[PDB]
Amino acid sequence: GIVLFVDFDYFYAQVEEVLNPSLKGKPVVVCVFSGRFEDSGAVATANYEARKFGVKAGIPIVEAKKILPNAVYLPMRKEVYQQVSSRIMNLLREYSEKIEIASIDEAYLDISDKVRDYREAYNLGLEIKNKILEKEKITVTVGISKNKVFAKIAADMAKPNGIKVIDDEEVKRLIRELDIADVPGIGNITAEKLKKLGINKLVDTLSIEFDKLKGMIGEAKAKYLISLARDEYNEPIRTRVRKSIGRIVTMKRNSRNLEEIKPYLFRAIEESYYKLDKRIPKAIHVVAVTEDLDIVSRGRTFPHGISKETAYSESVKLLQKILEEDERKIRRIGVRFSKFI
DNA sequence: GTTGGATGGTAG
DNA sequence: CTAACGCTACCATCCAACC
Ligand SMILES: Nc1nc2c(ncn2[C@H]2C[C@H](O)[C@@H](COP(=O)(O)OP(=O)(O)OP(=O)(O)O)O2)c(=O)[nH]1
Ligand SMILES: [Ca+2]
Ligand SMILES: [Ca+2]
Ligand SMILES: [Ca+2]
Repeated sequence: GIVLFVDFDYFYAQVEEVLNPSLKGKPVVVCVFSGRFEDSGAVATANYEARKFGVKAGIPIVEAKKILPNAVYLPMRKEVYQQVSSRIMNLLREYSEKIEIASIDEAYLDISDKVRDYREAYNLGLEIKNKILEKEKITVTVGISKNKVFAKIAADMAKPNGIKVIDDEEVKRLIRELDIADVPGIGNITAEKLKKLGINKLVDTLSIEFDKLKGMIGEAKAKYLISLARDEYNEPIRTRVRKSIGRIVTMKRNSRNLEEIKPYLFRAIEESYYKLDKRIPKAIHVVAVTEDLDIVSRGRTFPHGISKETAYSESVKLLQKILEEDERKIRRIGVRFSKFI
């Protein structure tokens, strides 16, 4: 069938531009301030103006402020971005009811029965692009191909404010030419390990004997690269169900003291149980980011769903568990709920 | 020798 | 305080329980 992929352009940043258009065309940086000191924290994202000077997601707000001291630094308003996202995802639903909301900013439509060929798909893509640009002022990039992965790849090639169709014949061309690093699911750690095996594109995966591919990346990514490269890979647009909900916050200073940390842990619990919204988790994990940025987690699965009261007292037992079992001072603390009924 | 649970890594 | 927030899917690993 034919998959159409939407990825909203510089999302949090753009939304801020829609809310304050006197920002458009000059560098905008959306940050998560951590409160540890003046301008501590990270950059959630940045518009392309900012992005031209290396201000991207994940870098400290202070590294960015040295590069672009005069840029606009805006604190992250996820509540707001989520509202816009929700509305756009709802727009998308009126184009195909076979939707998979993949993330806050991306979604896959299976348009197979709304269009006859890729050319009709492209026009639909333009229809969708305008409709969003008209109803939400957000530019997005559309990637259309035979399936999820490739449609995502097309979007990655056209962004920002782009549209790429990757026809059955174009698919084949990329397998041989696309950098494996650009394959969805292939990050730096996997890229590195694949380059260690002479694997640069997809192609060289069909070259390498399966046996030593899983013997570097595990069974899953191995199957994944191959089905992609053999032009099989069908994965259907399945309606997303949220499997875990969590919240994790940053402390004013690293601490090992149970009492200093609790208020942070509870803040997260409260936030999490709120985001849960009618969902009853049977599992809770307290997650701690150490001083050296290792992420550790202690958790517990219950025979039956967890009440907020249970969450509270178990989280503490779990934080105790982390504190006794891990030497390091904790920097960030939070909780995550899974296994909903 | 699967399925579930706890914990950690990877990636987007 | 001294730079590194936030989220969630899926997978890997280990091991204990177990049909
Ligand atoms: N707090 C935080 N938010 C992030 C981070 N990475 C991404 N996000 C949020 C902000 C982004 O606007 C949003 C969508 O992620 P994308 O990967 O699609 O990047 P973005 O849309 O900003 O650029 P776009 O034109 O596709 O490239 O997700 C991160 O490291 N931290
Ligand atoms: Ca995206
Ligand atoms: Ca995006
Ligand atoms: Ca990559």
